[PDB]
Amino acid sequence: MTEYKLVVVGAVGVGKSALTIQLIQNHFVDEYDPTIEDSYRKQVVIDGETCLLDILDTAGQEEYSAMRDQYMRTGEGFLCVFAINNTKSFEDIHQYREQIKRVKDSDDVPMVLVGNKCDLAARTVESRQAQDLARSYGIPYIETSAKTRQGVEDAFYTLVREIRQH
Ligand SMILES: Nc1nc2c(ncn2[C@@H]2O[C@H](COP(=O)(O)OP(=O)(O)NP(=O)(O)O)[C@@H](O)[C@H]2O)c(=O)[nH]1
Ligand SMILES: [Mg+2]
Repeated sequence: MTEYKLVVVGAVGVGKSALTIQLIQNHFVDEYDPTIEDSYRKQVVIDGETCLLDILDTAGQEEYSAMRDQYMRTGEGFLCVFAINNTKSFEDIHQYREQIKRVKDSDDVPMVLVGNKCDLAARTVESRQAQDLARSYGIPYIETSAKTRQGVEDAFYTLVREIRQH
């Protein structure tokens, strides 16, 4: 096995836990809506390689977390999540990427920009705008819905591939 340390970041309510839980769930527990940041594990085969993903579901910058800095030092790749119906969450992406750069002292950290809640008609962030932003960062952009499952595996596996290609 190869182990990957993934960190999910983004503003309050964008769907960080929903995404993480949807990926990692074994469905013994019907509904699980975590109230606190936590770490989860998932074994998956990605391109023939058996991967152990450790996924940290972080709190928004709005919440205090003592270990936030070490989380970013330990993290190998980051999913930067905003919601396509939440313009402020999109604008906040800059702050998450700056935090990661300040802590890791690097311009070249593996990351994927994730526009969540793509099941919703009430869109305020157009796909093209997010593609531009991801292009400016030199990272992939993937739209997801934790509710419909669209894009969820793709977002996480793309991040693993970014770590690999680093
Ligand atoms: N329509 C829709 N709602 C979603 C989606 N993902 C999450 N939600 C909803 O958005 C809300 C916030 O989700 P949650 O998973 O708690 O987000 P979070 O980013 O972990 N929040 P927090 O920062 O407070 O931990 C919940 O009501 C959840 O059901 C999605 O893809 N589509
Ligand atoms: Mg959460």
